[PDB]
Amino acid sequence: KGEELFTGVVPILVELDGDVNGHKFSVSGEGEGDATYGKLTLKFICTTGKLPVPWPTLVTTLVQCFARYPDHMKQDFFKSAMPEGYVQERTIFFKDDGNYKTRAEVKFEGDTLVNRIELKGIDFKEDGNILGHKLEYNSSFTESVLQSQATELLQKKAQLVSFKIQGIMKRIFMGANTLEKFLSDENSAINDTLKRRMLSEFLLANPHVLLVSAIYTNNNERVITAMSMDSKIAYPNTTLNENMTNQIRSLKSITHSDPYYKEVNGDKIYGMDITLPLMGKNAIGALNFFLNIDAFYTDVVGKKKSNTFLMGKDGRLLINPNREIQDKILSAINPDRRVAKAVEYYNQNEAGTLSYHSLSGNTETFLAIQPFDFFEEKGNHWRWAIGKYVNKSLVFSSHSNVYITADKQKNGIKANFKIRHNIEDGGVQLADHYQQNTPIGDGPVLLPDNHYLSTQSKLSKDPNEKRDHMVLLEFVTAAG
Repeated sequence: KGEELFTGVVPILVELDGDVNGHKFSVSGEGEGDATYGKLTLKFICTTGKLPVPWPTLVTTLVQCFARYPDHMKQDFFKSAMPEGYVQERTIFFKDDGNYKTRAEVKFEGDTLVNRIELKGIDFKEDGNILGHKLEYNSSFTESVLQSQATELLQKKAQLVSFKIQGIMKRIFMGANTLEKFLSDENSAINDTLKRRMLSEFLLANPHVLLVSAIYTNNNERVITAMSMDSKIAYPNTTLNENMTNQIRSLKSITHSDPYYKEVNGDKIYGMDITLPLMGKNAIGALNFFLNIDAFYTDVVGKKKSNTFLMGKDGRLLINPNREIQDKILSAINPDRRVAKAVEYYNQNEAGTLSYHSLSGNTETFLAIQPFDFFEEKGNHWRWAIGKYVNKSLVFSSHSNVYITADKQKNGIKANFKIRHNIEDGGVQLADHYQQNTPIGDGPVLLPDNHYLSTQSKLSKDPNEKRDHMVLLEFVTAAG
């Protein structure tokens, strides 16, 4: 198949042997490609010293075997040939200057995908744009002064709310203590009308609790429920289940359920049940209440819409400004696998920050997460977290649509596209790309129909790298 190889993160290795008007140069590269989202993160260094040409000119040459091919896209010669290897040849003509001629072998060497390049450049003008180094590098602070301090503030705020949320729950469990004592009293003369009052007060003191129930499994098998509506307490006549009974007889310590939507009063209220056993010496019943998680909305998000969420086990979204995503796993909805670091902070109970990219588009959200236990006695199992995030638009350096057409004669594919390089204090230098891709050996390729690769590239710099270098974030999505 070939596509099977590209199912997660694959290590990238790049090697370039280069001559440009007699100027010989060598470039080595390393990184990782994930062809699920079609993301590549690569770093290149110049092993020969100073690059004779500007780094932006080498991006297209310095791995489309990845790329996010939609399902609509039948599928993808790049992958079909990867069991072995394909040859990517290009000529790149620079307007009013020389041309690059390029030959690339793209072959799996072990588990690492290795791009091995020969590059020849002739007819270039010394003191021109390329050899005279007059091109821009980046997309015309921020990550330091703003991003760090922004995330820094995020955590103090995430801690501040955390305290509050532990406050509410402290009051609720405290009320549940008093009710347990009262309800665990098996005295005949304590009528139900008086149990209903004690149930009502617990609710009245805690409006984050929708519902409460005294369940008895001893001899007078019954359930006394009070439910809090709109300034109204009512007493529904709940019936006992043979499964719920015996399970209550078996309960020994306080527990909770997984969050769910309670289908009550024609409404979907998100929450969990908290069950406390009433006594436990070989178990009169249980005090259970339904914690209304929806009621913490203003406590977590705020009175105004803000970038804050409440997170439960396995990074479930308990509270989130976007209601349509509630009760969904954070890792599930977001592609960037760096989002899994949130659930680790959660489980560790250690506050920390994490960064993740948006889909295959252009946005990086900086997240702070603040775990906390909302019930300390039992213990792991009683932990939430608050995430305060900051979404930022990611300005890319280059964009171009690589129109790829099937060949036939060479059981391969062909493509043509233009790249526009910005000049320092000036205008634009166009590079016409012409691309030929054929396989190395015998075997069935997958000759496509007619489609374009929406490539996107960001060029950053490593502050610690001591040699001429280039770091690269690419987003290669297929569409047509």
